[PDB]
This record gives sequence, C-alpha cells and structure tokens, in this order.
Amino acid sequence: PGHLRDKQSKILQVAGIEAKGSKQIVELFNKSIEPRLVDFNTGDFVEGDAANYDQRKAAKEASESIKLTAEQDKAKIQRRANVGVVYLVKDGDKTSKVILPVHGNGLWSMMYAFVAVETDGNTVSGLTYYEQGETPGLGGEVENPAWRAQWVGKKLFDENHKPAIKIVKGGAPQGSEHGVDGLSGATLTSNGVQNTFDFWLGDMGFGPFLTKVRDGGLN
Ligand SMILES: [Br-]
Repeated sequence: PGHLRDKQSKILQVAGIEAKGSKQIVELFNKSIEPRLVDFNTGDFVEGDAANYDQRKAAKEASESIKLTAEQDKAKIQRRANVGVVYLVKDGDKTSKVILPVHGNGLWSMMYAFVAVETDGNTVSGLTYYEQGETPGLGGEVENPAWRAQWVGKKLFDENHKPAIKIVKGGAPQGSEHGVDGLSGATLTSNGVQNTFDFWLGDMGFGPFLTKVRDGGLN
C-alpha cells in the first residue's frame, strides 16, 4: 500500500514527463527528479534526506513546525513545517523547472497540489491536485484536465513581485496573465484554491524561495 507511487506519477505528469506503469514511474522519477529540502523562512536549500522527508509529519511535530497565527493562516492549515521539500526537474545538469507542493483547506477537505514553476520563478507550467476530498462534480473538478490546462502560462507575481494569481468567479478574462477560472457552482472550493496561493506565494510560504529562483538560484 505505497501510494508514494501515485505521488511520483503526479510529479512526473505536472513536470511534462510521460510515464506509464509502476516500473517506468520509478525509473523516470529517479532519472529526472531531484527532491531538495528548503528552509521556508530563508528560501535556502538545506541538507538532509529529501527523498524520505515527511513534510506532513513534520508539520505536526512541536520541534519541526510552527503554529500559524489567525492572520497568517490564510489557507487554514493551522501549522507549517519549518522545512519543505521541492522537486527539481533535471535536463542533464540543468534545472528546467521546480515543482512546489502547496495545500489548503477546501469546503470539505484539505486539498494538496503540485505546481510546476519555470526558472523565472513566476510562470506556471503545470498544476495537478493529488489529494482532495471535495464533492465529485462540484469541488472535485479541481481534477478536471481542462481546468488544470488553464494554469499553463499564468504568472504568480505581478511586476511589483507581489502575489497576483486570482481565481475569478464566473471565469477569467481572455487576456489575463494572472486570472484563472473559478469552478462553476463550487465557489467555496474555489475560494480555498485562492487562499492556498495567497499563503504559499507569500512571506510564510515559498515567497522567499521563489525570490531566490527568480534571481538565478536554480542554475
Ligand atoms: Br507544511
């Protein structure tokens, strides 16, 4: 019952790497993905066994996490681990993108996603939810391939480098660099997706890390 295989498959998917079957999943993951540990506060890489680090476990350990204050806790995740794992996508020795795990509360469930970000630290190349428990046909449509496709090319930050992603009720404008369509008939799940990015792009999330990525830190 190791569903770390589904997690590896989802990381490969959002990275744009086609893999079919459990054997090919592991082989391509080992060839092309480099898990790394990141200190959230500084954005620096840290030493440690990134492949076996359990961020969910750390997030509830007194010595490994912090309680978020009510004002900080935009995504309603209650606590944040000190250290997170990210997944570098490798093309030879070059890093072509970085996959970030994010999570936040929906209407019924804690929703966990991977977001693939280019080496400008701003442009999204892929999004996939890998654990969510919203209602099938309503909030569960965060898994719809057409909704995920809308994220490609969107920018996380504006030119003041402040978080700018918006989940737009009724649908985003055609020209929008920052707007993504909300889920029709499921506004409350949609607000949870919004809150997830509000937290994870800010100062208590991957904000510091994505500043380092922007300034050339992955190559
Ligand atoms: Br966390």
